Amino acid sequence: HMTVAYIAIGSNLASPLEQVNAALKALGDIPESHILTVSSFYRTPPLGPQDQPDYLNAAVALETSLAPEELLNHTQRIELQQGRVRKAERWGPRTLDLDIMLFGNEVINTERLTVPHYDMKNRGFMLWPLFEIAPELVFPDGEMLRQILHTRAFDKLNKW
Ligand SMILES: Nc1ncnc2c1ncn2[C@@H]1O[C@H](COP(=O)(O)CP(=O)(O)OP(=O)(O)O)[C@@H](O)[C@H]1O
Ligand SMILES: Nc1[nH]c(=S)nc2[nH]cnc12
Ligand SMILES: [Mg+2]
Ligand SMILES: [Mg+2]
Repeated sequence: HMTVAYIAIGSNLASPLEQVNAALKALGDIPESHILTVSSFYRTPPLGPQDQPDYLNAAVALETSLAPEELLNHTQRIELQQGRVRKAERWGPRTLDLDIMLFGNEVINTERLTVPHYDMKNRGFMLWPLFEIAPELVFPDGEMLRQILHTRAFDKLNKW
């Protein structure tokens, strides 16, 4: 049973362009899974402490037959491969962040997983790249991505 998972990518440490390229190769190496498409690379000012570098943000469509937490096990390996240091606070810098934004049309609320990503509808740097690869996207609650964007004051992003 194949599902399309949409994954958000963020990086602002240790050459983000290399970090993201490495993440994309590794994402394709996930078993029972392959990349359908990927957005452009965007350069975004940090949401959080201002004394950190600008981010490279992107979105990826990953077709997969894995269970959601099985996929999470793989995306977390990828973060560690790129030296991600796990921390409690979540707005600081990192080599690589891989978040599952959407997993098919599923709503997931477990100890390890909240899908749709709890804050994605409030982050231009997640929505704009997603819109690039899925302009007709509809969230599980039925809102359209396009309507959200063109309705709220999301400044457009600059490319990397
Ligand atoms: N949709 C999702 N994708 C990835 N991880 C998720 C998730 N929902 C919950 N999590 C959980 O979030 C935990 C911490 O992940 P972190 O990457 O350190 C938070 P972050 O991405 O830096 O900030 P954010 O969640 O505000 O985007 C993971 O161990 C994972 O279990
Ligand atoms: N704090 C932040 N974390 C991640 S993963 N991506 C960002 N883009 C702009 N700010 C960001
Ligand atoms: Mg994140
Ligand atoms: Mg994360």
